[PDB]
Amino acid sequence: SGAWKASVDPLGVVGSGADVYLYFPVAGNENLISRIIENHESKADIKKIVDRTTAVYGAFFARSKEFRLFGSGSYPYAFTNLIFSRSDGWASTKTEHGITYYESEHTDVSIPAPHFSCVIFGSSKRERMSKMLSRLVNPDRPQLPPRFEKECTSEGTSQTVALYIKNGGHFITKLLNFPQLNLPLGAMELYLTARRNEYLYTLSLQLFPIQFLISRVLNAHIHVEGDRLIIEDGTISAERLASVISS
Amino acid sequence: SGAWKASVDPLGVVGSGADVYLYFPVAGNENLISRIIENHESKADIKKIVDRTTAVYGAFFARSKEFRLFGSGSYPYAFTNLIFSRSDGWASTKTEHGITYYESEHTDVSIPAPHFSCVIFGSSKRERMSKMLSRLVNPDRPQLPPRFEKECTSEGTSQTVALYIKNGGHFITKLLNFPQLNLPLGAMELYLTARRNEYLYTLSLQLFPIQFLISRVLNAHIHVEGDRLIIEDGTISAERLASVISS
Repeated sequence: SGAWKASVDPLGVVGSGADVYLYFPVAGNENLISRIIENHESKADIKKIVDRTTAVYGAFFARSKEFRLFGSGSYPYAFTNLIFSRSDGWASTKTEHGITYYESEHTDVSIPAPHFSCVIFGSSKRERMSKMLSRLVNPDRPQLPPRFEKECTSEGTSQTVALYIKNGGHFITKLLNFPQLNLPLGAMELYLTARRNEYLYTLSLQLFPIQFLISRVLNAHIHVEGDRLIIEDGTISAERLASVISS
Repeated sequence: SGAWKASVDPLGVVGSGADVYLYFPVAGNENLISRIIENHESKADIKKIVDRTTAVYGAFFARSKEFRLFGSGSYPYAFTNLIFSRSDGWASTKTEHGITYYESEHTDVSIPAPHFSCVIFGSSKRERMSKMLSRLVNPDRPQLPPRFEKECTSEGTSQTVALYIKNGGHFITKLLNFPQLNLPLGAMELYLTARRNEYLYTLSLQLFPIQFLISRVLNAHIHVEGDRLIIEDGTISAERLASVISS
């Protein structure tokens, strides 16, 4: 057909209903990627993949304990077969329509067309690859905040990392250390953009004396547009940011 | 006499009733001093003074707009005359008891005995040198927080910078930028100790969901001993700390 390939919507392919959404454009973030991936065994192969990748769209589903990724890039058969023919623990099979399904113990990968990859990782309850792939024809309709949508628009335009968390509450708490004082935090948005060797950030948190005080201790700004608290144009080192992701 | 010299109490000499008290021991803080004083005209002479100085005790009085300093150190006549004979705008006179009073347009300095200096800076309303000097015989009885007293005890023991602000409220606000939302902040204590090229800090503020959250964004710790909020073993760069003092 290739008619589906006319208008692929990456967010519709990862799926609606997720707890966390990520946009990660590679260009302008190569430094950070390197820091995060400087400690691995596949560092050489991951860098070759990064060189082939424009942007990653991700979604985490807590219920089924899974991550679904859509990689926009360039993954010709020779390069994917090259990567696969090195790795251990990976198996591969070719479906009736010739598209390769790669399978690992917790991870599935397909390359349905040469410009994109679909990756599904997690528990035995993670989505079937063929189900994700069906959304190449009938995409989901996820609801995403305005600036998240902006960064995803016209792939190649943005170098901003975007993260959208439906419930800031049981994401901060239910992460690693788990006491329940039940912080009444709804939707959370986080945007990250590089400058020299630092990251400019913007954080929105769904909820002015302690406003100006925090505007001084944490970089420079505070805002209130009603429901939300907005920490704008803050700063963080590429160094600490990678330590956050390490978890 | 020299009988007064048997037990000089530096805090009693700067005076009771002040708005801010400072303890600044030189050793272990030479790096910081350098950063603060790297931009001056007297940098050479100040370093020679720093080399002669064990600890500074300070007090700021808002009402009379003055700072009173007691420097414990070694300031022999040859060295003070050396410093004075270089400087412009300074005059000197010898009192009936032979002790030298140095005078500048906004600043008075005496060396009542070779191991200490008394410095009074500020408006035309600042204390008379001879009045400060009387407290070498009849010291004031200032009231200071326990850890402030600890750092001042046994001169040479501590490398911790200690700051005590009677009213955190109109010190943060009434500094530089002055809007009045009237933050109900009473006494404030701040302690600063060097490690490699960073400063470990402890801040107490007179007033647990946002407690653990701030314990994560600002270094590592929060406490509540009743009236006070205690930010313990926090961290700051020698670099930014000097920019704070620049004001």
